[PDB]
Amino acid sequence: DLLTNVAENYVNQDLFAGIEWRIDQDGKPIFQGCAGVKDIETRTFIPKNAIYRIYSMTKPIVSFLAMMLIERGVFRLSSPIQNFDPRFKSMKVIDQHAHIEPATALITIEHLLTHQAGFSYDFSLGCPISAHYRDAQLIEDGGRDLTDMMGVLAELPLVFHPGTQWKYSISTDVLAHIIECATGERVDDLLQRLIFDPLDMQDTGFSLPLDGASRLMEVYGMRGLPALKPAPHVLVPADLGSSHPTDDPDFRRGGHGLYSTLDDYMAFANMLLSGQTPEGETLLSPAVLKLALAPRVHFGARGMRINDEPFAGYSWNLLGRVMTDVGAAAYATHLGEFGWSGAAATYFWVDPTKNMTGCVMTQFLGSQHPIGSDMQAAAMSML
Amino acid sequence: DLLTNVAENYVNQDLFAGIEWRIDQDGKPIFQGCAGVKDIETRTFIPKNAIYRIYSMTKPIVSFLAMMLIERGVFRLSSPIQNFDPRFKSMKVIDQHAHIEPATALITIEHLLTHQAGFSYDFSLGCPISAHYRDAQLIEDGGRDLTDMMGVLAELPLVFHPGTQWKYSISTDVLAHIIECATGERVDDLLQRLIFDPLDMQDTGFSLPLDGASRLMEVYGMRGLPALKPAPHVLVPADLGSSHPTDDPDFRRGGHGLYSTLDDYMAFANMLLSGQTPEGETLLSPAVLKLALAPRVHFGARGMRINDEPFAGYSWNLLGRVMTDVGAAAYATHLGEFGWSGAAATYFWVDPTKNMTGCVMTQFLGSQHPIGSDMQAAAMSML
Amino acid sequence: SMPDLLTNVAENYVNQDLFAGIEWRIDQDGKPIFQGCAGVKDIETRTFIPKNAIYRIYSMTKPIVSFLAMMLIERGVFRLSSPIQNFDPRFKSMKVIDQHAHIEPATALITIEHLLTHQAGFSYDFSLGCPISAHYRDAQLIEDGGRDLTDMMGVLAELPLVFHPGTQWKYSISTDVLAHIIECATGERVDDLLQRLIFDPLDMQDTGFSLPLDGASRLMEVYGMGLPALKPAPHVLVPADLGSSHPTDDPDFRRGGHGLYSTLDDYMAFANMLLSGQTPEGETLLSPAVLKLALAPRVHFGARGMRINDEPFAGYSWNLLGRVMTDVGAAAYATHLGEFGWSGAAATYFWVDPTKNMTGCVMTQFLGSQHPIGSDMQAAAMSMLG
Repeated sequence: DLLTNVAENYVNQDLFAGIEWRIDQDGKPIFQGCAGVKDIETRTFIPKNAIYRIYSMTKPIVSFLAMMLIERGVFRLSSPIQNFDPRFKSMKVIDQHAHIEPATALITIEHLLTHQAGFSYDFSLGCPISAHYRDAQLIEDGGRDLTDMMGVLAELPLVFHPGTQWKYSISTDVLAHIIECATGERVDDLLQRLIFDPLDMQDTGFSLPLDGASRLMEVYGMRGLPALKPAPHVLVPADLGSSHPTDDPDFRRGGHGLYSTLDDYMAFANMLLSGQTPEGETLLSPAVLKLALAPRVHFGARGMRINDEPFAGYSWNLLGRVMTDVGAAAYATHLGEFGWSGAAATYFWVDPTKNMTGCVMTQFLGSQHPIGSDMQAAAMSML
Repeated sequence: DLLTNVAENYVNQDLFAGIEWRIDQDGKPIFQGCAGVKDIETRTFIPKNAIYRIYSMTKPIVSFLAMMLIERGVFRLSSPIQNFDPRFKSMKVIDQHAHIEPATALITIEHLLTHQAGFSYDFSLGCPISAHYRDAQLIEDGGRDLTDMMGVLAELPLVFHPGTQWKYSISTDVLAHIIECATGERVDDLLQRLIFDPLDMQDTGFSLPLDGASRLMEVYGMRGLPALKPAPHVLVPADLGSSHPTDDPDFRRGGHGLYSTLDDYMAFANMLLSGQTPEGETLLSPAVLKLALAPRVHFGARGMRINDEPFAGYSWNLLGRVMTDVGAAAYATHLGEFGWSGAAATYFWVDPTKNMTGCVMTQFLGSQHPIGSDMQAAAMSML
Repeated sequence: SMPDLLTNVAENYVNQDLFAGIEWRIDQDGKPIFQGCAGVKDIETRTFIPKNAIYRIYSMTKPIVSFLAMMLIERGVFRLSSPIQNFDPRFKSMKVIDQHAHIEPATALITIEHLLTHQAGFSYDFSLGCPISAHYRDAQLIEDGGRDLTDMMGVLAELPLVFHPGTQWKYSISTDVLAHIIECATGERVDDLLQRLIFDPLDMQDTGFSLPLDGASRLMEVYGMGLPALKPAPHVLVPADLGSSHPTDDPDFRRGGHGLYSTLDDYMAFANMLLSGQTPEGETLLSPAVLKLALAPRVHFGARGMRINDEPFAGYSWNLLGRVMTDVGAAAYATHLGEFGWSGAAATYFWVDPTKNMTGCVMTQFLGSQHPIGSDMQAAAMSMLG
């Protein structure tokens, strides 16, 4: 049981407080377990249906919603976002030499899904614009309505011309906002109706369930001025400020902010093998699922990198990473394996060749240890 | 019987003293033979279970051990080696113009396995650093403990920045050393427990078996100042100095130094078809075996070259060569054929499309004749 | 009203225990304007610097042998375009080696011009990281000073070059090859040719490959610390061991790139001559046209600039005799456009500055110096001369 050995070693080395995992094949669990505790302060065991802040594992969910709306004719990949919110007309582009000029291409829905729109992120080290994101408190000010956040973002320059480069970004939040503009509905309501309810994901949302406080896992880690070197990997509770409220009824985002559980996320992951619920209700057609999963952004010498961290052998599709060269991969995988991960070290994968899904839930910000990939590798090796 | 014709012609032309070969399919011998003698001085026949110095056929064995340790979570491909031995912190890089500068990337386990770490080799002709390797007697001083050898090597510059180029190298010795650092065990003990014993390779090791002296094949050839032109290919016994002891209990390396037999090496080769022992015990999972065999280093105009000798149509994986273009190949093969070879002209291959393995054992240093490839070609043509 | 910065530099170097003894002279219009000495002959006994003190000038031999070659060109013995294989067939069918162990036939013939410009593809025994210098060291090309020049050349000729002739620049043993080819072309010895054509006309009575008869007591001690070092040895005044590279009394010892003994006074006679091509009495050693041909910038450098063992010569190009300043805005120390000259491994240095009708030479003996005394003294003189 390599999975247990990895998780237990991580717990025993005081690197993670508590870890849960499940690996399914053909929609049924084949490996599963937990190690550690909910919180090191009281050493409470990991609760039944423990709740995690999934951070950027919000992105494949919101991206999937966008694909559903494309299928239903709300907009299309080539739709210019300015057609839905004119605040995104007349974008400018800044460079590392202080040069600003008008954007020479319009931002599209596809650009948002592929992180080729030119947006950045508040915590991006060395970025020509991230200081201005931090000044604006785009991520920090969680209490600010999504619609208002976007108005502030829209006034800032991009860091390249849309379509011309790749940089992991706040574009998924822009996407959630554009979905609201296009549909006349709220993104949280849309997610509930179109994805969560059909998949019985009753613990997933931007606010805690009413009985959720005792189920919320503690979050650790020291990781907004971007650090020049990682903070020591030590288990001290993280201060989230006002970035991530537990009970704000209007809090909603595209790139982060969801609470979920291992069981709920596995329901989502398993659905991505087919585009159907376990009962056989279609959420997304096979054709649009193929469109969403096909490698869409390919990388040069440096490969795919986020804050200079590598994703070896991965390309980008409309939902997240996709393995396109096993001979370049840094850990066990198969061609076509796809998925994503979150800032607090949550990780999942879908491996179509093996009809396999996997998810690892933990809560550590700024991890110096790739727990998610270590667990995927362990699971792959146990097949 | 093309194999016999090739081997007998080589013996009859006074080019090799003695040659043994075996080709298996589905784990059973289909072609096998021997030609010549153990030694030309006494013309003793090749003994039962004759012992050979396999030189760099040590590398796929130690590389396979590394893959096993990766699977078991000891380290990962992306692990910086300086985390295990800080003597490898702050590496420098030298060029052919006498310029030295700090390395701009850390050496990883993957770099060691792929010969992309920037190390060189003592006998490398024209190398900006090989003179310093020879001065340090890195290969020559076999009596020096691996751990101490590494301390001397660590103080020398690399010949390129890690990850940026390929050069066949002493990196497999570094890998054996880093395995020792990571596990707290000796590499020879690890090989014995994890590979040799499960595969019944009882004649393989860094020292001769107690009854091994009469079974050791004589080594010939004139081939440490790198020669500008090959020495004549003549059968004179080779002087190994103190590079390759027969009975030193602490002698252990990663890139050379093993004694083995035809039968033992075929057990290893056959195992590489599946990752299992003949009984069905898993040594390495199918997933990590795939990761290890996938083409990982691709070559430009000159193709893969070692001391300017070509390996036409071959790419490099984590264990050795792998055939990636039959239309570029210089001798009969199939896509995916893989394996390696040693300095005394030992050679093996594994051909997954044909469930085929082959090994040629002989002892000649500095051969002007590609006996290994000639025998592979003969075997391929006999299918 | 400028103070004597030259004496200050030299005295500071001696007082800091960095150099044992230093002499210098700066001339303008062929007459001394600044001169001095600091320190001693040897720190062991603190014997004073003798009058007419003798120095091993190492590669300050190169401009002298190069000048001889230009005289022989003027006189019709050979030309810049002459293939050297026409004079010594051992240099036919050269090969080229690279850093990837690849060897192939040379695709261009080595010419006299290639030897003078270090574009022939030769290297040097002490070249760090060089694809061939290990073979030079194995062959003891520089170390075996007792081997006749002609015989050393036979050994060198069998080794590969490190680039195709004419295609790159690398400072090299090519000046030794030049001295050898001079002997082949003339049927005379290079030491005899230097004596008759240069030394005697310029009254350089103390310059040659062996010590003068009264030379032993006048020889300055050499200080400083095989396998090229990966970092400089500490700069410390310990006497240097020269092995058998630089004999004092071998009658057949002669080279092109090193090996001469000389004095400050003799070297200044040579340097002053380079302002005009004439002796002080007006004998023409080299016509103005061929002198111009010899001094014109001939090799230009890219990014990285001119480098030897990765040490920079900032703003310098190469002409047929040595360095020439081609961009004062790239220069790392005071100079004028067209300033030229060379230096030796024991930290001897000279320059000629046609814009100021100025010449300067610093003589000292330190191998492996970590302090650029020659350039410091040039900069001082430049600052003193308006």
